[PDB]
Amino acid sequence: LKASSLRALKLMDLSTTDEKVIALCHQAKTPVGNTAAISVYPRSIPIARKTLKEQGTPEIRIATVTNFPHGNDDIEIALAETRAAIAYGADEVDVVFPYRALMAGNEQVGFDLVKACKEACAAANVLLKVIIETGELKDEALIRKASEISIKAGADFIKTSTGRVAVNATPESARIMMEVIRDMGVEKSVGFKVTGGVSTAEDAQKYLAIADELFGADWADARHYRFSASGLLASLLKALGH
Ligand SMILES: *C/C=C/c1ccc(Cl)cc1
Repeated sequence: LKASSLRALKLMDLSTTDEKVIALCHQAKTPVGNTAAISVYPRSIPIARKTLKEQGTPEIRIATVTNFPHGNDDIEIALAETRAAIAYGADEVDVVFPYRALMAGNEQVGFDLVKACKEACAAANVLLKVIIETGELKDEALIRKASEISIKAGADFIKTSTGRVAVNATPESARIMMEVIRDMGVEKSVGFKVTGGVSTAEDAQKYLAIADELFGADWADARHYRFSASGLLASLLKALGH
């Protein structure tokens, strides 16, 4: 549990005014190590970057969100937001997939939206995570389909949830998404991010165990696995004696 907690902490995209962003940056530099990233809205990226540099943790990544949390199907808007995130200085952009469009039978727009965002990101050496909103898709077949489309369009990560709807990650939706990664043969190039549904250290251990069982215990490094959830960092630190 201590070993799993330390591992999970170093895979966290930590999310919470400039004062609150600065405090977030401070909290990411924990007594047992740095989180993988902090996650902020685009406008907060410059002050976050300044703070991370000033505290001597320039390798903590800055992730942000676009097309968020709605997952609308206007590609030009999602692309504009993604380009702005890049311009602000993001290391990673988590875009919301147009899941409502998929539920209405339109697979193509999801492909096109992800691909457009990925092209912009790749040009700037920025990682793209795609949020498929498993809690709105609900159905296993639709979760697989959104995952497949996202990967085909060049997602660097597939992410469960925005954290802004009633139902976020579950172990089953995590398993389904990681099975897609495995089944498609893309475990080298595509990571998985769990958002929500991971309150405690014990929860984090269970989610890591799924990855370990599917891929082997070395797979879930920071390029391949991330966590974000309210309260999780505090629970991990408690498990570790802080
Ligand atoms: C998946 C990322 C969610 C999120 C929400 C809110 C902020 Cl500020 C950043 C990231």
